[PDB]
Amino acid sequence: SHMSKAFDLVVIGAGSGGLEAGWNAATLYGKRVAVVDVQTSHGPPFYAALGGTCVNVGCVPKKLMVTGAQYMDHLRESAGFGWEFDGSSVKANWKKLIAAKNEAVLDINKSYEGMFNDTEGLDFFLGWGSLESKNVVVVRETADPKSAVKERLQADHILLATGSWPQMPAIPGIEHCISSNEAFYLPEPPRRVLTVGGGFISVEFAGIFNAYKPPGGKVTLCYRNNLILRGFDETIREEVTKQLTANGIEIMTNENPAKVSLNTDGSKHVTFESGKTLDVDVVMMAIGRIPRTNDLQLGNVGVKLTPKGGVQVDEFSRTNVPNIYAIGDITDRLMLTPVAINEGAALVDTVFGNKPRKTDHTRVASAVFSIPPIGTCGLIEEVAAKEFEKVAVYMSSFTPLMHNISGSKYKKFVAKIVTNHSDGTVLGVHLLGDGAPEIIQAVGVCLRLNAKISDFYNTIGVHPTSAEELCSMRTPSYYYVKGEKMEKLP
Amino acid sequence: SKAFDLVVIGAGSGGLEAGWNAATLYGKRVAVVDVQTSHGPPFYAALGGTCVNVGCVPKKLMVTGAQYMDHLRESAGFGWEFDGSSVKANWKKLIAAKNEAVLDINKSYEGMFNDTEGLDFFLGWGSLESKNVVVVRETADPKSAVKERLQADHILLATGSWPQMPAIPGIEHCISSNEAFYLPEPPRRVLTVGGGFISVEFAGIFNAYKPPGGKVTLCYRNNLILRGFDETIREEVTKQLTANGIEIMTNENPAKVSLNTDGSKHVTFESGKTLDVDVVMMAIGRIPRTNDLQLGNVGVKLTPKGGVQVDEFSRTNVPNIYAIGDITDRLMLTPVAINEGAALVDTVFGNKPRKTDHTRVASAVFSIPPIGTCGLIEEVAAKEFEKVAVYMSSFTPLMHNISGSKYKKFVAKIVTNHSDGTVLGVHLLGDGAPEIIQAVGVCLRLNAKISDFYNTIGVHPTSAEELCSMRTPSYYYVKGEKMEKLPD
Ligand SMILES: Cc1cc2nc3c(=O)[nH]c(=O)nc-3n(C[C@H](O)[C@H](O)[C@H](O)COP(=O)(O)OP(=O)(O)OC[C@H]3O[C@@H](n4cnc5c(N)ncnc54)[C@H](O)[C@@H]3O)c2cc1C
Ligand SMILES: Cc1cc2nc3c(=O)[nH]c(=O)nc-3n(C[C@H](O)[C@H](O)[C@H](O)COP(=O)(O)OP(=O)(O)OC[C@H]3O[C@@H](n4cnc5c(N)ncnc54)[C@H](O)[C@@H]3O)c2cc1C
Ligand SMILES: O=C([N][C][C]C1=[C][C]=C(F)[C]=[C]1)C1=[C][C]=C([C][N]C(=O)N2[C][C]N([C][C][C]C3=[C][C]=[C][C]=[C]3)([C]C3=[C][C]=C(Cl)C(Cl)=[C]3)[C][C]2)O1
Ligand SMILES: O=C([N][C][C]C1=[C][C]=C(F)[C]=[C]1)C1=[C][C]=C([C][N]C(=O)N2[C][C]N([C][C][C]C3=[C][C]=[C][C]=[C]3)([C]C3=[C][C]=C(Cl)C(Cl)=[C]3)[C][C]2)O1
Repeated sequence: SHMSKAFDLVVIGAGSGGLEAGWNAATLYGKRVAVVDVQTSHGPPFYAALGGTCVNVGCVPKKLMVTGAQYMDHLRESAGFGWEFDGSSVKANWKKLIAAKNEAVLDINKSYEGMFNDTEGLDFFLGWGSLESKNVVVVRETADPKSAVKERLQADHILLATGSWPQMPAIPGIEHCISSNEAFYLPEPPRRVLTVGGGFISVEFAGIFNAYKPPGGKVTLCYRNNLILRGFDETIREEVTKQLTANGIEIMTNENPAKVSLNTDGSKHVTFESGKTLDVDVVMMAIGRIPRTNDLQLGNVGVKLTPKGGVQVDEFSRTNVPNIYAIGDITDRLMLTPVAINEGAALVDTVFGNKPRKTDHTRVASAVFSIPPIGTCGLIEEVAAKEFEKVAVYMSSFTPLMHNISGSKYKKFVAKIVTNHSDGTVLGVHLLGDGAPEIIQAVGVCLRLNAKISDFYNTIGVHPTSAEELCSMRTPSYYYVKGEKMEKLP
Repeated sequence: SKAFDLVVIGAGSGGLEAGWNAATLYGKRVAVVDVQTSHGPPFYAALGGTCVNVGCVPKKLMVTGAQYMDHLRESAGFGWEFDGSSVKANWKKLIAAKNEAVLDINKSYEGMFNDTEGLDFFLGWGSLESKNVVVVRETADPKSAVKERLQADHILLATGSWPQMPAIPGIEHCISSNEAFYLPEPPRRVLTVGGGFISVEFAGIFNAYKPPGGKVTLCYRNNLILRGFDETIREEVTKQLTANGIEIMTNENPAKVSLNTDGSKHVTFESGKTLDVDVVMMAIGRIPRTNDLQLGNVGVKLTPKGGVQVDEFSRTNVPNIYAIGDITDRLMLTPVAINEGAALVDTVFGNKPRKTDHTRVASAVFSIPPIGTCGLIEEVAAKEFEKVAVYMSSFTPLMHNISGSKYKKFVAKIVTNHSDGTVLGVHLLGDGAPEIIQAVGVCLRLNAKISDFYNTIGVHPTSAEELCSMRTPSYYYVKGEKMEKLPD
């Protein structure tokens, strides 16, 4: 009972990547696996738990919460199709939303509890995972390396999968701001909220707050640069800015908070770099996420971190110490659950199966649950324009007929296909509007199969759908030649 | 009379496609005949085809409206609060808004004719007079006033389909989907008759807009609705229509209908069951619209089924006469008809002979909740392949544990030739299914194997990613015979 335990693989982080690897090594290959996490259930104080950032304070609750936010649009848009009810009685109870999310998230926590009790050679250890040596993980009561040892775990192989954490800027009064972590637990919806960042978390939470805000509430999103959502298609960036604007979100571009102080009433006084001021009840920082490397004591074994602070890996998830691997947000690349999952599965097939495999980081389909949402896979046209001599862009944009009736004329569906015009290969596909995230998944499979634009236009539409726009573009709307935009070819 | 390269009888999905490509792509002279310039009684179809006027478009809009019965109830779960007892569904408003949407489309097709060189719209009833002449008359009666005689080097038959009405006493007291679109009042009790997608769709529509104590019944003559769709999906959407308060009578078929003193209809079934309803909507089938064409004047061969016979290039037995869309009784979908029109016109005026592929067409049923499907159901596939595998995923979505629509099970199924892992068919029931399936259509045109699905990186969180997370077959067919494990 006072003895070290010995394992084929120790995984630090029972999240998206770590649980895929752990489960696969144990049930596909009969390896003996230990999995360390700091908490068995979602919430304060450590927020991520068993199941990772995605289950506890990420993809899962944010989706249930955006689902809730969509009803403000449904209730309003119902009028146009003939629905009548007292508009004046309509109230949004945040406490019911939060309590329902809390139950859904705890159920997944509990299902995970049972997986670990039941499955041979897959064990759960509660605490903070640190590297003592090439073959020993120590599990401490806290992230403080001086805290009590609960366990020592011998591992032939060690998987680093501790994920990421919110980045807080060093500004005066930062202690009066929150991250996405605390947002999930606010006991009441803020009347006034600044969400700081042009990234998918700022935009997603702005929509949530915008819908659950009490009477006379206001949601402000601020971003240091000119146009939110860097990395996504410029048409889609511009349009989702109009659509957030049209739903009563104030977008402050080229603005950045310099300091936060309390007003005498407990509210927050934000001073921007520009000298502008805003009073809010909540300042949610969402300016980025950083690899959680601190607490691992990587120094003890000399695991190399990148310039940026991520664990350096090759294509096979291998650090500079052989037998020590890193996957998911700790590698500080694409910060997505299914990428974490694919990397973990590829790592286990390589180390423990004998089917070596490297995750493909290109043509990865992803979504933004803005209202309305983004669906995207592959290159945006300006990235394409720098790698291929001739890029074609197929664009279709329209107001869905249903929104001529709903009264939401402002909800432009946008569908964009980017091709290598030399040979028709689809490089990239971008969608804005309802069902964009469900449309784009299958588009992922197409691109992995090197679909050309003719493979798309030769497929017969399903009518009536938004999706059918993708099988209806025969003529490029414009081109890039040698990196330069033009309606026509010379 | 006037001179044309192409006369198109019918200005619908396939006819307008064919007409538009002939004029704007090949510089041909084109006459198109339809019987009405905009939607609704007396002829229901018009400029646009059945889809635009009394089919895909209005029905989608009206299903969109019916969905708000689920949205309003399901919002409680996410903490939305309002006086439920003040909730009322105004059908008149829905119809008026549908009507405006359809009229603006009819007007934009007028627009297109006025502005398109070599493309002419003629109002009236087309029929063949001889091999090279289309007559347009005042009405369907082949002895009404000639309006136009059109000399044509090529003639395209594109008159579409009509609701099949069975030969039973009191069939006059029944409506079709055409009249459903124009009901002045939402029926309190209604009987949709038929297991196909039109009966199911309308059942959903009426269920939402029904006045206070109303009731939607759907009856089908055989034991399970929606023949031709995956059997699991067929069983599940049955469960889910019942759950939302729609009575499904299986193995029941109307024997007659009579008038009640209050203007309601008394339906007697073959079993001798009886049901009093405000409306009986017949949706047992659709048949090629071939009567008014006078096909005998030239001897265009019909199939036993009633549809105009064509080869794979939509050519009839008469040299310069072609048929596309519903009139050929192949797949009765708009994009299939558009794809035949385009294909015919390239063949005849483009010397690039193209045939339309009728395999692995994606289709949708706009049930609540909706179906999305492409390619073979496992039963058809078991008759064509030694080793078929079926991968199955079925769950209540987390959002329906919260809304309280616990009954809304999502179903994803992939059918494969297990010999090589080739994806034969994909079948979805759940929110987004019709959106999910479109690109699956592109996938089946790229010889996607099951492993191509499960090696694609998921988009999380979605229903769609369930397609890319199935690696172990649930069960198999070996020489036609369902079994859980392989014999080895
Ligand atoms: C608000 C938000 C929304 C998101 N939405 C989406 C989305 O919709 N779709 C999507 O694809 N991605 C989304 N993401 C990103 C997604 O959550 C991550 O990419 C994914 O969770 C990363 O998985 P991972 O395996 O790298 O680590 P994680 O899932 O983060 O798991 C790491 C685990 O390690 C634990 N841990 C850390 N240090 C230690 C230690 N020393 N010892 C023990 N345990 C430790 C943590 O408690 C955590 O449980 C979202 C992220 C956030 C913050
Ligand atoms: C209620 C309903 C819902 C449907 N929903 C969908 C759906 O969601 N998706 C889908 O893909 N398909 C759907 N369909 C099927 C779709 O409507 C048809 O497959 C499609 O419209 C067929 O086009 P077509 O060119 O064959 O004929 P049509 O589109 O019907 O065009 C035929 C035209 O010919 C005209 N005409 C007829 N006789 C004459 C004559 N003698 N002279 C001149 N003109 C004449 C008619 O007025 C009509 O406008 C639906 C059908 C119905 C009935
Ligand atoms: O809503 C929605 N969605 C979603 C789904 C749905 C639905 C419907 C409903 F109820 C619900 C839902 C929406 C809106 C709008 C949309 C679309 N867009 C448009 O419109 N487009 C334009 C262009 N195209 C092309 C094709 C070809 C052709 C040609 C000619 C002939 C015919 C055809 C058309 C056109 C063109 C040309 C001309 Cl001239 C014409 Cl007139 C037309 C396509 C595309 O969508
Ligand atoms: O709803 C819905 N949907 C839709 C979308 C969404 C969502 C969520 C939310 F809130 C909203 C919306 C539903 C429910 C149920 C179902 C199904 N089933 C299951 O199970 N799955 C899960 C999983 N996957 C992938 C992978 C997984 C795994 C891994 C490893 C090992 C184990 C497992 C995804 C996910 C999910 C969930 C979770 Cl929690 C996770 Cl973490 C993940 C598949 C699927 O779905």
